[PDB]
Amino acid sequence: LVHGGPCDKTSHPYQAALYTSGHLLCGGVLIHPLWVLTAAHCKKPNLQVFLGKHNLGQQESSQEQSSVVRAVIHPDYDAASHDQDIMLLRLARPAKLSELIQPLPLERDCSAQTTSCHILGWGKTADGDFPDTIQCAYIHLVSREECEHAYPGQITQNMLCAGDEKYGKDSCQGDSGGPLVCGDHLRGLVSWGDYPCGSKERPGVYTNVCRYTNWIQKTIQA
Ligand SMILES: N=C(N)c1ccc(NCc2ncc(-c3ccccc3)[nH]2)cc1OCc1cccnc1
Repeated sequence: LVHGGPCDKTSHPYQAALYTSGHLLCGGVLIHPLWVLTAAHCKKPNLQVFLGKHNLGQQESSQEQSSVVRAVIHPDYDAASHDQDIMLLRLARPAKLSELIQPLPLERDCSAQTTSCHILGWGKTADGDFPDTIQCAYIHLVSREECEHAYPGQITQNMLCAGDEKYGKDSCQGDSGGPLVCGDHLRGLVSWGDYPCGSKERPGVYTNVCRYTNWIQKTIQA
């Protein structure tokens, strides 16, 4: 996450850190004590989910760890175009909820109003390093027509765009699968965007969570 700052340690209880090979790979969102929602491009072997993390460089009293039982990628995910970039992870152990570990409710309304949003993650910052402390930024939803011109032929109905025209606040590598929060609801998941990270010119592209209500329900009930 570029051009942001450290989060208030009590503001992100839904945030998950996804590790493979001992390093941070992706973010994720706790949506149910047994499930974390992330991007399908985060599928890697032996994912380890960390809940209640703020600083990755220190052992915290709030942190919980879980292996993944199964990873459920959306049947229509297209890695070439990033279309339907969503995956459900079933936790081996139900998340022990606290004031620092809580699920985030999903936005089910695709017409939903709220344009003022926020992003968070442990992805690459402006200096190019991977921060130990989670980063936050307030960003705004970018209209469908405007995102379509930034990335011609690349934006589907399963994607939402968001960014910051003023300073370029944007998600980055490592933020993938993290949340786009609008009106205290999960509106999107970090999917892709511009290279290098920064949304001054072209906005960040997010998986449109409202489109997956049925599939998320059906997966959780399976
Ligand atoms: N600028 C952004 N808002 C942004 C946010 C997240 C990501 N995630 C990386 C990522 N998305 C999709 C894939 C992927 C999919 C299929 C197969 C292999 C890989 N990888 C990338 C972003 O911008 C591009 C970018 C690329 C590399 C380094 N920095 C930024």
